[PDB]
Amino acid sequence: MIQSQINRNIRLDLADAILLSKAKKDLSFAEIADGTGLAEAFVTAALLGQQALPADAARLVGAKLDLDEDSILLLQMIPLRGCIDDRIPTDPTMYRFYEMLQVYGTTLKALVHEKFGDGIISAINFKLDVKKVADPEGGERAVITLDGKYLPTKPF
Amino acid sequence: MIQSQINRNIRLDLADAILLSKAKKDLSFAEIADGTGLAEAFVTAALLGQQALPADAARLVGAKLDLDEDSILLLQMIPLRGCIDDRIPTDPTMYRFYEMLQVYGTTLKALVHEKFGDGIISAINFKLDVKKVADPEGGERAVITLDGKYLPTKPF
Amino acid sequence: MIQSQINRNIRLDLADAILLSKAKKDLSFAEIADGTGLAEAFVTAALLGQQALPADAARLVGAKLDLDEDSILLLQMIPLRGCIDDRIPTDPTMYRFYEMLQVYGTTLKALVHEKFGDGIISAINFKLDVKKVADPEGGERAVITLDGKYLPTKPF
Amino acid sequence: MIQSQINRNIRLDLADAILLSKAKKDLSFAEIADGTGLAEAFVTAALLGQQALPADAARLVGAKLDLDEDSILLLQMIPLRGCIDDRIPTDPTMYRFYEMLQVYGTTLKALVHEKFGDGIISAINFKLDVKKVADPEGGERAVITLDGKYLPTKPF
Amino acid sequence: MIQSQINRNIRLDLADAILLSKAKKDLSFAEIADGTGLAEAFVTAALLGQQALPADAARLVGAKLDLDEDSILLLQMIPLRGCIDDRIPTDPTMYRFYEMLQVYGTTLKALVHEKFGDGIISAINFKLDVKKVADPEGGERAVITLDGKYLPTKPF
Amino acid sequence: MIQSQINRNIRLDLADAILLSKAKKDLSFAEIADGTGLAEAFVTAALLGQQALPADAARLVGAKLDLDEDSILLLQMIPLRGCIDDRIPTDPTMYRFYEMLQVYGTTLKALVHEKFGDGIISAINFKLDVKKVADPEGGERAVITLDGKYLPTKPF
Amino acid sequence: MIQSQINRNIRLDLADAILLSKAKKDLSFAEIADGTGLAEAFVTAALLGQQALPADAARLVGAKLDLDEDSILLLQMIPLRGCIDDRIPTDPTMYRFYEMLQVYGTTLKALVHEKFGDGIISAINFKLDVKKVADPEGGERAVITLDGKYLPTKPF
Amino acid sequence: MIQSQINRNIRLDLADAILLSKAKKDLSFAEIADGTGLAEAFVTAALLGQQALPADAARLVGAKLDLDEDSILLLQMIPLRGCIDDRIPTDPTMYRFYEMLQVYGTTLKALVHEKFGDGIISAINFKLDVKKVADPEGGERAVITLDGKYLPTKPF
Amino acid sequence: MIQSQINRNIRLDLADAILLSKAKKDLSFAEIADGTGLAEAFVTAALLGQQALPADAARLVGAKLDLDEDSILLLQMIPLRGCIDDRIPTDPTMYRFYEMLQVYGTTLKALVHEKFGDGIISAINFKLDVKKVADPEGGERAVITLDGKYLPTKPF
Amino acid sequence: MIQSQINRNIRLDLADAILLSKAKKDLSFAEIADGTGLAEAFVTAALLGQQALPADAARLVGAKLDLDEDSILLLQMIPLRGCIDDRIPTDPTMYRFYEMLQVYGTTLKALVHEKFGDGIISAINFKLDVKKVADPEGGERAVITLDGKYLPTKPF
Repeated sequence: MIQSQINRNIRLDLADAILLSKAKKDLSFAEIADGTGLAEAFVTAALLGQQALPADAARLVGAKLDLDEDSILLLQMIPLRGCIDDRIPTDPTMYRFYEMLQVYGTTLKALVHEKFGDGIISAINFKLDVKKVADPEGGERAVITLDGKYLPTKPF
Repeated sequence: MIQSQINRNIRLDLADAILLSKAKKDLSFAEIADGTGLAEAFVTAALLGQQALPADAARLVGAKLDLDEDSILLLQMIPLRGCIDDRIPTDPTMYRFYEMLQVYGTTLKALVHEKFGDGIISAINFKLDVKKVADPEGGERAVITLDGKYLPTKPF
Repeated sequence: MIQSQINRNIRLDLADAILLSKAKKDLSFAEIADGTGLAEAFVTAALLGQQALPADAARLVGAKLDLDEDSILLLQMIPLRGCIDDRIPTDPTMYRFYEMLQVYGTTLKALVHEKFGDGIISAINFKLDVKKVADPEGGERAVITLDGKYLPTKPF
Repeated sequence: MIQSQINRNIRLDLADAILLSKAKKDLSFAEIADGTGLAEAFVTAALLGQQALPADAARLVGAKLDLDEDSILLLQMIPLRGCIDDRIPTDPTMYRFYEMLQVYGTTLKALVHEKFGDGIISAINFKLDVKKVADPEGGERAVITLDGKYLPTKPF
Repeated sequence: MIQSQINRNIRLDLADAILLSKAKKDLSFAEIADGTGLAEAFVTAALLGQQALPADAARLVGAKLDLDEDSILLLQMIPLRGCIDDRIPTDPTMYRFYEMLQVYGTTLKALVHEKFGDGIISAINFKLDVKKVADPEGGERAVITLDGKYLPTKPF
Repeated sequence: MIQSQINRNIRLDLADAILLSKAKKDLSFAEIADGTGLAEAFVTAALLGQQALPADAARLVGAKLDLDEDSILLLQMIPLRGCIDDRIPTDPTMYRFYEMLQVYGTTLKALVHEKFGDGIISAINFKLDVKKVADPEGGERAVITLDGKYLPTKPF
Repeated sequence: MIQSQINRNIRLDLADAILLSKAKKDLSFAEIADGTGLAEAFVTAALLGQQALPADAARLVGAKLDLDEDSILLLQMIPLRGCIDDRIPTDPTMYRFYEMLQVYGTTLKALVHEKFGDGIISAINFKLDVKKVADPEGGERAVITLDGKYLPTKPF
Repeated sequence: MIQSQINRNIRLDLADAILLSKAKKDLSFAEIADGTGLAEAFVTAALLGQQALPADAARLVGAKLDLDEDSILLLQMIPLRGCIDDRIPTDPTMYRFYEMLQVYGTTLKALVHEKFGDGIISAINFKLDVKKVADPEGGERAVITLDGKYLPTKPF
Repeated sequence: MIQSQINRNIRLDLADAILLSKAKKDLSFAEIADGTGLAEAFVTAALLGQQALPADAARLVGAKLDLDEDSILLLQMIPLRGCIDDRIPTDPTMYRFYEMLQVYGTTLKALVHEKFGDGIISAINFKLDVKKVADPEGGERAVITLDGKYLPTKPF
Repeated sequence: MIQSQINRNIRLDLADAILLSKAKKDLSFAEIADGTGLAEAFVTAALLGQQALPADAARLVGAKLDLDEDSILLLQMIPLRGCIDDRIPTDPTMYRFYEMLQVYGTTLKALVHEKFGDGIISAINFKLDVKKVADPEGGERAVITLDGKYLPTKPF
């Protein structure tokens, strides 16, 4: 895939159409990703404009959601990524993950440098997963796993 | 503990002094937290101004770092939280975690509502930890676990 | 119960259409919410794009307002919340509530930590109501009640 | 009082000194306000730079906190109000009150105009209080009451 | 009037249409307001989306401007106020009034507190007028009178 | 006067010192200005860093406030004007004047062009004053007069 | 002319249409302005939404550009001025003029106060022009002349 | 000269000290620049932190202003340029030059492309001059000349 | 070419259409530029709204992408340049180039002044190239060459 | 190295002191880096607070610049990176590199995806250098080479 986007609004408009079709058909993201061979977080992100689907997966989810051919092609385009409207989310569900950075951002930096050295934990060589578990004191919890390659910053 | 701060600069200035002392003694955050019964991420966050230490822990880490009595008291105050200088990090290590929100923020929202319902994953009823693991293709990875309670949004 | 939105403009455009229909029909928010079993602040918030209506309530208000089927479905979707155009309200009525935060925000923090401890008052496990009362000096007052669960912040 | 301030940093620096003295003396805001005849929310706000104390209350809390005469005078000055560092709070405790505005701001506007008419609920002819109540399902809740006069916008 | 708007663009789009019709008919704001019983500044502000007209005045000016019935209804709705595109005006005529705040804003505060006390001068219980007068040195001057109620801030 | 400033903090720090001296001496702005031959709004603005005092007036107010020689010189310097900390006021008293621009800014533009023509009302060839008047319905009002030269915009 | 605009988008949309017509007809700004009796900088600014044309000139340029009747009228309205999309230009050609302000803005202030006194150089009693001259060292230079009246700031 | 700065506050603090010395000595910028062989706008800009002086000129203005050795050296360093506190000036005198860009920025672009072609007018190969002249209508005007090299943009 | 744009959205909308046609036709940017005699970076920038194509190249790429006559004309107009949506990129691929400025921006300034003197490296007299090279440790690297003329800042 | 910083001002204050000593000693960055075995861009960046020096190079440059022991230790700490004061540079020399991104950022994205695929060019596994060459048309040019590892974005 050598084709890429420069205006996020094209794929975000498509995302809105996908969400409408998905709601009318009573489909879940887990159902849509099933059979693609790809993780639900990756497929969902592609539907929402933040990843590119391989052609086979694009045709499959296109069949499930009754998408037209321009849409199936758009899902294969490399996106102009960035899902937040204006830098800081307003939505409470999204905001909690930003607050996590406001409270723990320097702790994550400190502990990364302590355990790995100078450098970064990759957001590119990167997997994420959302797992629902029981809360042992009542209710439910989400265990969200961020799994990224350590890339060292070395002198030259 | 009923005492709280309203100006983050007081505790962040203390954090800079702590970091200098820690560098001069060749201490790690794992060693500073050792013997507190508290997770390294929680003790580190407190040192960096983002949590309150119980009195027993504030005296333990305060002895290790050779802190004066006013500083050991400050560490026990409830902070004015927010570690990012101006909303979006400039530091590459910190920025990568913001970038995962730009790429996956709407996917996190979508999968939380799918698995749990309307509501949020808490940043308060919340734990995190950082683990180093080997990458089978060579090198190292960080597995960062965000573990938060689901709190529902219900009609009233 | 698992479908959600990522672009607030869809539900906010629907809100504008609802307000036009509401004005044409000379309806109040109290009357629209009547018979839903739900509080007027919750139903109003849903009409304005900030909550999800259960199906029976969506169908009832949809009948009152002569909404089409796509609109009745939209009202049941979990919203991308955030009603303020650009972070700070321009509208005087809305701005006074922001001004209360500018004057009393640190006092609210200080008194919450004094009476409850470290942690937050929830905006999720949360009820709001607006009541009109007599001003004992002449005129009228609004008594606005913010009723939120205390969630503690404890070491881990 | 005809004297007023134009730079919030003077009173906010004083607030930081007050908070340290209060912490060293193991004092609550409730007992600092005790004996003033003034509500805890009002006295607390004055300490934090957001209200002016009358001279008798300023002398009383100044004695409790071992404040010098310049500081006791400063507490009587009419402040340059605004407690939020940079428009949107970073602190989770403070942020939840901003989030209430992002979710319910337009509902508050709508219900105010429905019950009272065109105009505003005053942030000046205004008082607030924080009460702790038991949650029947377990835990505690804060009932925060915002009590403001309705001021109409009338044609002229 | 109990109906209100939440999206300023509806009434501001109407204002643009009003302005085009007004220019085609070679009408002034003084003549549009003539016969309404209302001050030109109030009627003008309503046309520009910043006030609500009573039903009688709405039908009068709507006849003068050939507005459709939806538009005459819209002029009666309580607006989402805020006429500045993005917080600070770009237009020189409007900017000069902002500049008077940058130069005299703290003087206005100081003199209000000196003559009246703690509190505010209202923007709600408030009237505005613009008068043209001859300058004795040649040319003309605008005398703009801001007439607002004093609302005191007192302890509670 | 040919000397001018480029960093507003110098004169604003002096204003803070002036305000403390003024409070300790129980002085009003009206009595500080008495004997200068200059309007209270102009002298007050100069003390607050927004105008330059003529030498005789600078020496008179410097004697009343017991200012040092460098301070009396600074008051004569042409300032780097701009009294608002960060573009929009946080203080309620100051904010109300910004709110009058948000509500009436386009009405002021429209009526200026109607009565005078294209161009501006000057903030430079400009006088302002604040008058206290009784409200016939009870209480007090501020009548604030903005008196500016019309400067026309003509083709070239 | 007593008619004015409040939303720059109306005239800026017209400017885009004018520029398309101008491109299709292979016209220059110099020849559009020829026959108007007005300077090319003034007519060009009017086409671009930043000045109002007299009726005769609006009819003339409207004939050259094949403009409809509403467009010819809009060109005669007093604009809502402000040509920069979002405060600071992105375009390199426009940005250089902003950079001259970042480098020389305080020098312009200093030299204006030195030569003239307290006050401003007008942007209203103002004209500019652009001239091409040969660079003796090779190539070409632009000599851009800004010509504004000095307006003094005097005590009152 | 190969030494350069990265933090504008160092040279801007020096500028404030220069301004104080200049005021105490009753010197003008034209007087200070006399004998340097350099234009008053260039020398003034250097004093204000926006240009670097050659060694001989730095020593000369240092004598005139009684500057210490570190200050004379600082004036020779290549600056971190940018004189505006926060992107848009608040000061009326400097704001007018920004307004000149808001009104004429797109006209300057259009006329530069018409007279020269694609490319820019330089802010680097660039001279600035401020001239006081008589206003034939009465009073005084500033003729400010911006003289920049045209640099073309051509395909490669 | 003397025609220029002032609204970037027109050429950016054209870019979106070009990218769709390119994707449907399975074309690369290298293929589109082949035969123009122009560098792939220059032609690609023109397609994306950031350069102007000569007429011959516009017709050639227009035939390849099946563009209408209005589009082929638009590609020849001088653009309103600026490809970033809102100042800082959200897309990871473009963000990395912004991060190189956050890490090395002051080093680039320092080394430019050391090697060349006071002045700039041009973004106008400027060439850009992207090359793929093998990494001898495995994988691939991009070597991106920025080639700009040094323009000196000299006294005048 | 496991010690890291959280407040950039510490290392940036050290950078200012380094620059003063460097200027007093008439040192260049090339000769400060001589004998460290490290590229001049890397050593310069460390001095300016954006990289960490190994112990040997820290002692070696610290001797050349006559740094105390706390400073030599600081240079070895992992920095809080980010050299731009407020997101967009004001300085012309650094602004040009930002402008390169405003003109070519989307072209860099497009060509990276075409030559490499989905993913990024690393700013971490990354080196840069600045070379001075002759301009064959006359003058001098900078050739700035950005050399970064391609990191692919792959489905998971």
